[PDB]
Amino acid sequence: GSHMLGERLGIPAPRRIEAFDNSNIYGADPVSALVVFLDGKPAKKEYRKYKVKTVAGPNDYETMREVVRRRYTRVLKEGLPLPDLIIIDGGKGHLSAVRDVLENELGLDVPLAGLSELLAGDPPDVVPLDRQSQEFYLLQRIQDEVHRFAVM
Repeated sequence: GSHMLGERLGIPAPRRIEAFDNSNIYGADPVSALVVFLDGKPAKKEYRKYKVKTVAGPNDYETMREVVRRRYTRVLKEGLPLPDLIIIDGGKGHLSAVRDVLENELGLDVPLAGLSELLAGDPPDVVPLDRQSQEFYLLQRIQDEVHRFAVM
């Protein structure tokens, strides 16, 4: 499905996809979940739970910026494999906030997409995917893994 997903996004098939889920940043234990898919398959040993600071008021934009900064500054320092595609959960505002960090702080030109509705491009807009397409199934498998990872 990565081949079709890349084609839909106008990027080469992403061999490494990293997805961030911030559904739990408001709970008693604020956390951002990261799942990694390599060659379209789960890379479970690379999943990470990023505990974040209590969201400052309604500003969850800085919370996501901080999580992206946190992971990738480390990845860049250690020379670890960079993603070919980053997926985040949140709207246009969250994509704008993350893209700014990626381009201006990390100097990365990594494809970025939002979250079911898929937002892509800069400025972003909805990509009309079919619910039974291979690319949609891949995105759904990624979301399912985020859910199973919940216990962790």
